[PDB]
Amino acid sequence: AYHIDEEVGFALPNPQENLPDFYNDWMFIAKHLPDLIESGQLRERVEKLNMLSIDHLTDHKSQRLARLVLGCITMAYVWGKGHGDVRKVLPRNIAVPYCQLSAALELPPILVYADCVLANWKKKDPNKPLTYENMDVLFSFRDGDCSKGFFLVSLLVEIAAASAIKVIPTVFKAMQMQERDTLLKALLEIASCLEKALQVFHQIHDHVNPKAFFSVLRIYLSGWKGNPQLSDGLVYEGFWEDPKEFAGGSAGQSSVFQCFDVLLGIQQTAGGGHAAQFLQDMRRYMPPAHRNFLCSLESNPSVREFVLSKGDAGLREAYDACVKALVSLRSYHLQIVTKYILIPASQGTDLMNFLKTVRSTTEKSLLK
Ligand code: HEM
Repeated sequence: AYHIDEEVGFALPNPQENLPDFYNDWMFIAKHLPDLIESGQLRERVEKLNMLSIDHLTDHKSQRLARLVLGCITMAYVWGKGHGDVRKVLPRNIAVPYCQLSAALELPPILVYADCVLANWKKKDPNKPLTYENMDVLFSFRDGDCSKGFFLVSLLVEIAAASAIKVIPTVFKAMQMQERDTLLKALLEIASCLEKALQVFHQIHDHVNPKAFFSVLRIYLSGWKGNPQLSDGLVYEGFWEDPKEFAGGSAGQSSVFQCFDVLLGIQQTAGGGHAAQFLQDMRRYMPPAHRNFLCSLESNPSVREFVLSKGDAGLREAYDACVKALVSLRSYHLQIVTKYILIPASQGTDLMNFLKTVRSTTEKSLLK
C-alpha cells in the first residue's frame, strides 16, 4: 500500500542483513568503517573497488540494504575522519551504482533517515519484542559515535508512533460513515499513543551522550547543501557531470510529525517561509510511498474542519489532545536539541527559530 507497517510504521520491517555474495566487497567496507576510517584505509579501499552492477539486487529489502551500505560508505568517503579533509568527487565505481539504485528507489544519493534509521536495524532474538535490549543497528561509523543509541532510539519513536499511525484509517472511515463515537475514540487513541511516543523519546538520554553525538556522529550525517566545505555539492563521478547538493541525514526527515500535522490540518508547509519550504524539501528525502502517504492525507477531507463543524466539545477535546501531544513532542524535542546541539556547539539561532516556528504553528491549531 503506502509501505506503512502495522507494527513498526514507517520503519522497514525485518530489514535485510546480508547482501548477495556478489557485493561482499561493499559489505566488508561498510561493516568495518570504524577500523577503516581510523586507520585511513577507508578511501583507498573505496577507490580500489571494482564497478559492481546493481543487477543482483532484485527485491526492495536488498535494495534498501544496498542503499544503507553505499550511503554509509559515501558519508565515510566524503568526510573521512571529520576534521576538514574531505573529498569532493565520489568515485564512479560507487557513484554510478549508488545513483542508479537511488533512482530506482526514488531517493537522493545521500545517506538519509530512511537508510540509517528505518532500514538500519535487527532483532537480536526474533522471538523477543522490539526493545532496545533486543535490538541492534547494522552499521556504525566510529567506535563511540553513539550511532546505536541515536538510530535505535529514533527507530523506537517510529515504532511507538506506529500505534497511532495504524488508527488513521479509522479516523477517515469514521468521518465518512458519520460515526461520531468511533471518530472520538480514534482521536483519543492517537493522542494516547503520541503521549507514549513522548516517553520513548526520553530514551535519547539513556543511550546517546551529547559529546559523541555532536562531535562524531553529526559529522557523518552532514550533507553537502549549503555546506562551505562542499560549496558546490558533490560530484557523482560518471553519473552527473556537475556537482549536486543534498541535505544530510536527519530525524528531521522523519514522516512521523508531518503525518500527524497533515492529519490534523496543521499547515506546516503553507507559505513561502523558511520553515515551510524546509519541511517541504525534507519530503524529497522520504521513501516515495511515504511521500505519497503524506500527499494522500492532505487530499482527504479535513479532520479539523469536520471537528470544527459539529458543535461537539468532546470531539474538539479529543482533537486538541492530539494537537497537544504534538506540541509536547516538539517541546521536548527543543530540549533535546539544546542538549545535543546548542550547548555542545557553544562549548544555531536559525535552528532554534525553525523549531520554535514549527511548534508555534502547531500550538496555533489548538481549538482551546
Ligand atoms: C539527539 C537527538 C536529536 C537531535 C540532536 C535532533 C536534531 C534535530 C535538528 C538539528 C533538527 C532541525 C532539522 C535538521 O537540521 O535536520 C531536527 C528536526 C526534527 N527532528 Fe530531531 N533530533 C533528535 C532526535 C529526534 C527524534 C528521535 C525524532 C523523531 C523520531 C526527531 C524528529 C524530528 C522532526 C520531525 C524534525 C522536523 C521539525 C519538526 O517537525 O518539529 N528528532 N532535529
